[PDB]
Amino acid sequence: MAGLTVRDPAVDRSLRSVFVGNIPYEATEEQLKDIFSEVGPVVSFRLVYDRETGKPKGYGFCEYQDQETALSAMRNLNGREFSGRALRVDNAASEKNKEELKSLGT
Repeated sequence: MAGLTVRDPAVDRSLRSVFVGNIPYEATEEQLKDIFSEVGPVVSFRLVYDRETGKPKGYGFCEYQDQETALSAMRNLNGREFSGRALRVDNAASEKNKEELKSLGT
């Protein structure tokens, strides 16, 4: 994530954040922020939830201070055991994840 060709703040945000899934809906943004700080300083975590019911979907995004930190964090978190579950973390730069960021106002 050098950003040599990237000239869009929107893309930068999708590089700074990573898509986290397979996590408890009970876990809050503050808790998850701390949980995923082990693999780099986290700026902020955005928890995706069902606006109809208010119940978190078990998905969100974790923004790291550096894009390279986010990249490594993705690779470090993806495959890690999370409360006896396979933790899935994807690149938020993916269009399928960018659409979710749009709904988050990111």
